This record gives sequence, structure tokens and C-alpha cells, in this order.
Amino acid sequence: HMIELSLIGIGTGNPRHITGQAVDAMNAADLILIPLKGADKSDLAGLRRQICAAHLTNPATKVIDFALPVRDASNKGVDDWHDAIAETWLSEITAHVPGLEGRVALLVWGDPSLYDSTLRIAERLKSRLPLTTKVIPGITAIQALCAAHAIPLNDIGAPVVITTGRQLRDHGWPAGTETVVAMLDGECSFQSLPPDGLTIFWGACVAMPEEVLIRGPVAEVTDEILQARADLRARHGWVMDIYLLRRNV
Amino acid sequence: HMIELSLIGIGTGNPRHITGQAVDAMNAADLILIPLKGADKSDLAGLRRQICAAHLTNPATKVIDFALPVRGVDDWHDAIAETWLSEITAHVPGLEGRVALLVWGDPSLYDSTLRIAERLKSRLPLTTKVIPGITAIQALCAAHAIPLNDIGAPVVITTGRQLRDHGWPAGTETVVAMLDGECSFQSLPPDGLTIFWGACVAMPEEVLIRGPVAEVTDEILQARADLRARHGWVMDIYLLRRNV
Ligand SMILES: Nc1ncnc2c1ncn2[C@@H]1O[C@H](CSCC[C@H](N)C(=O)O)[C@@H](O)[C@H]1O
Ligand SMILES: Nc1ncnc2c1ncn2[C@@H]1O[C@H](CSCC[C@H](N)C(=O)O)[C@@H](O)[C@H]1O
Repeated sequence: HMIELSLIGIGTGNPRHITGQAVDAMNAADLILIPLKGADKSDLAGLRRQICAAHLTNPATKVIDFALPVRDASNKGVDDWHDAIAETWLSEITAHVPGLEGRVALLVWGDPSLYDSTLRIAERLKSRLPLTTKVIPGITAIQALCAAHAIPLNDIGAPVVITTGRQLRDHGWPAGTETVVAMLDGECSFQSLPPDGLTIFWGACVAMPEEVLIRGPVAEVTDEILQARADLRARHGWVMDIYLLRRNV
Repeated sequence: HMIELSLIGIGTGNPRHITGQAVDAMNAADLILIPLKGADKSDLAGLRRQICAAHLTNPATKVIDFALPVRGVDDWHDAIAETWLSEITAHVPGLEGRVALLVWGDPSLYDSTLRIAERLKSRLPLTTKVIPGITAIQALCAAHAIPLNDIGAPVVITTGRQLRDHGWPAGTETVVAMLDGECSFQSLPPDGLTIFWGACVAMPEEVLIRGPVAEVTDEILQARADLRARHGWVMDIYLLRRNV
């Protein structure tokens, strides 16, 4: 017996981001596992279900909501948490495909390759299930941002650094590039850089109805971005943002 | 009273890469301009037409094949812009309508279309929109079932020439190289490097190879050369992971 586990990218919140390949993988599944709404409102558990429902035409596919484990904030904590998530998946798969021969899908925001834990958690399962893992690409927040601003990611023939807010705060401007895209940033970390010669293309809730886009010289639009971000957060209870920095010195 | 020009990403060769957003933009178009086959077989001009045919359902949308000018680079890009303008003038002479170009992968990533289209802003009453598509980076990682990044870590996306000119990019343990016609990972000391390589990713001809660079370099060279000999063209992409 063999479980085929598909990690299906579903894009950045625009329900039209889903690809035909993703639709096909949903329709081939015996079981689709989706997390229940929890504390993290940015998971948009309802939107995930909506996207699934808009395209699932296989009448036999089971769609099963499950409670995602909570990380122990009082803790290794991340490690135990990911272990617990794997255990939950393993229990769900075993309960619902007890013959252990079948196709199971998880729906992953954006693309599964990009700052997302699902693939590495799934690796834990390889030694406990007869398992093959497949990945279906989805639209990333990087591409959504560039499309919204109608800008290239790269300068002509030039490298690009993709990084995190914390990496920018710990190390400053990355070596060997004039373009940086920052993800996983909860604190507009570009504000800690020298603004000299930097242009920012910023977006919050990109490709969603709440989308806000701001562009300009970092020295001029930093406070505009801080305010827009805080406003969006106050009114919605959560915010996800991403930005591209272009250096011209 | 505007030409709305959509640059529609169409993915890496798999017709199923097309997003719903791309389908919608195709169906909203009055005109879709697609290049005829040329000397460069890697453009897969026929495949672009087929991917369009698989998704376009509006019977009033007109798919028009045009001769793409050939290449110095500035003049070539100017000539391409002039060709699109001539086609738009010819097929939408009232200059009010929706026009689309179908761009391999995502329009943001190592593709000249977006910057060439900028030339038309001053020539037409123009609004430009971009529809994202699956990139070759994502297709490669998906085919190998691997993460792009190490946990919480930076990633460098670069070209074959930048890799040759500067060596291992500073500040990263992960590099993805695009626009490389010659396996430029050979220009690096192989110690501690692992490669995840793919040619013709997400197409029927797909070849995937992974392993320590020293171990699989020649395997990759031969597989690449074999594809190129049998098909007349090849496109490859790879991710390098350093552990030192
Ligand atoms: N709709 C959206 N708008 C702005 N940023 C977004 C976003 N969705 C995701 N992000 C970015 O992605 C980070 C979550 S990590 C998950 C990334 C996802 N796998 C992808 O392919 O995009 C956020 O901190 C933010 O930087
Ligand atoms: N099917 C495929 N397999 C392997 N590499 C590919 C590919 N399609 C595109 N590429 C890569 O992309 C380069 C062309 S530049 C265009 C990139 C495209 N906009 C994108 O988003 O992917 C090639 O030199 C190669 O590095």
C-alpha cells in the first residue's frame, strides 16, 4: 500500500489564482484535509474551504476539517509543534484511509516551496507511512505583488534576493543585489535600513478585496506605509504584507 | 477610450498551469497576439497557441499570429514594440479594446515583455495589467518536491552569467540559476554543494537529476546535450544548496 500526499498550492487569496493542475489534484483525491479556523486569522480557513468547494467535482472525495495543534508558547517548541502536526495528519490519514492505499491532499497558501512548513512537516511522515509526496505549484505573494504593481521582479540580467524581515534587521542590505523582496515581516523592517537610493513597492492583502498598494522613495513613503498597515490591522484584526526594495546608487 | 493590455503568464509548458485569472483575461480579450515560430525553437510558439486553445472559450476573441522581429538589444526591443503597435493599430483601429500577450512562466521573471510594453505608453491610450503565472523556479521545486528556502533563510535568484562572473553569491546557502545555456554551476568549487536540476520541467520531455555536484555534473551535461540533440533546443533550471 501507498499513500500519495499532494501538497496543493492555492495562490494568495484571489480565488481565481487556483490552477487547473491544482483543480485536477483536488478531484483525484480520496481525502482533502483542511484546518479548522483557529487563533491565527491570517490562515483564512473559510476562504481555503471556499476555494476547495468552488472546484471539487469528484462526488466521492471526503473533505475533512481538523483541529491544528497549538504551539506551546511556554517552552524546541517549534519542533514539538511540527511533530504534533505530523501526528495529526498521520492519525487523520490512518482513520480515513485505513487500508493506507489512496490519495490525500493538503491545500497550501501561495506555493508550497516558499516560506511554508507543510513540506518539511510531511517529511516527518515518510518514516511512518508508505508515502509519496507530490507538490502542485501555486501563485506566490512575490508574483502577486509584482503583478499588482505591474513591475518586473528583476533588473535586466541581475540577481534578486528573497529574504525575511528578521534577516534584514539582523544583517542589513543583502550583499550582491540591487533588488530585495522581504517576506514574513511583521514590522516593516525596511525602516531600519539606510533609505538612501531605495524605492519600495509595498502591498498588504495583495490580490484580496482589502488590497493596499504603496510605492515610492523609502524616505518619503515609510510613514504612509506604517499608517496604512496599522489601519488595515486595526480594522481586520490581522495583516499580511510583502514588499520589493529597488536600490539605485 | 483606452487599449487595456494584459500580460498573461501562462506557466512553464504544462497547459494545466493556467490560472482561473488567466482564463478570465483571455476570455475578456478582443485580441490575443501570439508570435509565429522562428529560428528559436525554445519559444514553443505552437505550444503557446495550443495552451490558448485549451482555455479560451470566447468565440469573439481573435488570436492573431504575428512575425516577431529578430535581433542592438535596444533596437530589437523597439522593433518588437513597433510590431505590437502595428498589430494593435490594424486590428483595433478605434484604439478602444482589450489586447493580450501570452508570456511564458510569470511576466515578472527574466522576461522582456513588460519593459518592452512600457514603450507603448506614450504611443497609445494605454493601461497595462499583469496576470501572474507559474514560474520555472516553482515548477522545478515542485517537480523535486523540495522547499525553495532553508528555514527562515534568504534565497538568491540569479543568471548563469552572474554566477560565472561573481561565483557563489554572498549571504546565501541557496541559489537558483536561470538563463543559463551552459551548466554554469561547473564554475564553482563543488565541495558541499548539492544540485537539483531540471530540463523541460512540467513538459513531457522533463528530466530531473539531483545529488552532490561532483557526483552528478557529468550526468547532467549528457542528459542536457541529449535533449538538445534530439529536440533541437533545451531549457534548464537548477537549485544549488550549500552545506559547508
Ligand atoms: N495576500 C498577501 N499579501 C501580502 N503578502 C502576503 C500575502 N500572502 C502571503 N504573503 C506573504 O507571505 C508570508 C507568509 S509565508 C507563505 C508564503 C506563501 N507560501 C507564498 O507562496 O507566497 C507573509 O508574511 C507575507 O510576506
Ligand atoms: N519548462 C522549463 N524547464 C526548465 N527551465 C525553464 C522552463 N521554462 C523556463 N525555464 C527557465 O527560464 C528561463 C527563461 S526566462 C523566462 C522565465 C519565466 N518568465 C518564468 O517565470 O519562469 C530559461 O533559461 C530557464 O532557466
